[PDB]
Amino acid sequence: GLVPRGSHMKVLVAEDQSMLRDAMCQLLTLQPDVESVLQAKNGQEAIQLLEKESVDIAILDVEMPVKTGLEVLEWIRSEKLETKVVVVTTFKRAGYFERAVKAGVDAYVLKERSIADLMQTLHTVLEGRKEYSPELMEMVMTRPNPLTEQEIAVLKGIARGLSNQEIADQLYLSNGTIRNYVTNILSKLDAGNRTEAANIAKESGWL
Amino acid sequence: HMKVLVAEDQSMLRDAMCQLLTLQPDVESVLQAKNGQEAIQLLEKESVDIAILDVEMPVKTGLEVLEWIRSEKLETKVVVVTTFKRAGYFERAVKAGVDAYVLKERSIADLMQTLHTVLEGRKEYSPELMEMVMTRPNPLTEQEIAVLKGIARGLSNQEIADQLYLSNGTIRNYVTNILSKLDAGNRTEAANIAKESGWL
Ligand code: BEF
Ligand code: BEF
Ligand SMILES: [Mg+2]
Ligand SMILES: [Mg+2]
Repeated sequence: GLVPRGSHMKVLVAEDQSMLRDAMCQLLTLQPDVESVLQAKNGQEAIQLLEKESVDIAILDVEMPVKTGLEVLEWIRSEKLETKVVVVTTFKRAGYFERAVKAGVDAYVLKERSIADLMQTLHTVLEGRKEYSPELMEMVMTRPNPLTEQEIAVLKGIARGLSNQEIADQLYLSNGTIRNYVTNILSKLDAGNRTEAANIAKESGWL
Repeated sequence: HMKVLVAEDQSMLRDAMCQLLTLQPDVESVLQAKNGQEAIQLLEKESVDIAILDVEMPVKTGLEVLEWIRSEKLETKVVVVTTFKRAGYFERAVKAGVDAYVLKERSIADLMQTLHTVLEGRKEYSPELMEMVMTRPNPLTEQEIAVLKGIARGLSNQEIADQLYLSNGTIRNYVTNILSKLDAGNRTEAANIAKESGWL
């Protein structure tokens, strides 16, 4: 995915806080590696701009009037533009990050970063790489135990080679109830069979 | 020329502001703080011409830093720069003798101009917040207004009473209430104040 324009990159900055937008764009414009900087105060303006000219990188705030940066991202991808996308946001919201990634954002970074981190992100994405806020990564790779107390009992049962019927007797439940729980457990753990689910749940520290 | 301090807890904005101020021909140096506690520590050991202060920051807000500056009687002009349009923040800053109070809706060139404005001994108050604060509801009741319109026409209390179908004692009660509401020493003066304040 390397785009060989890193010595003269055309970028767009969409950001609704005027003072920040102004200061970002002035400093980007000053960089030897930046050729030009388009400026947008909200998502609708970003999209109108992108309808009328090409940029190498769209740098996008999330919370903006009219259209958010996530909506602009989703629009750039539906248009198959030859444009990298970097989301730059205050919000450490796991859901925003997930949405961005599903629409193939190239970077997602927090306004806890500096302008130097930002320049580094720009080069990273323009050389075809990805950069994800470590802090958001961490947030999302940490999951609660998804298993109910029953399902945990079932899985312990499974871990001893017990049949569904044997587990039903132990837990004082019907065989059909155990079968449900098993089916349910394969879904929550994306395991293929009952023995797979058991080691995934053990390996993940959930028993 | 200008020795400035910037206190701002959003790292990207702080960094961007500081780098740009530093680039200005008539800024000599820029001190950097990410919270009001750091701002005060810097101000304790270093002299500064202007301190540019975010309101909401960790530990100490720009409003507390402002107050500290003033209590210390520092020869430092203070410019607050904030996202927030909360009237209490604005009113608290003016009462503390802030020199400017502007919104992050303004540009860097706006900010530069503000810096020169305050070093000239002038003030710069967000037009939008000024108008918000200066806009209140009529402090008079519909009945109090009727009495005052009556006073302006030269009517006596009894004449106003008979016009409004009320006892002259009720009218006296209104008048007593109006004089206190408007800080007027007499009825004719209360009427003059209400009319010219645009409340009649
Ligand atoms: F408006 Be935010 F920084 F997404
Ligand atoms: F943090 Be705010 F802009 F006072
Ligand atoms: Mg925003
Ligand atoms: Mg703040």
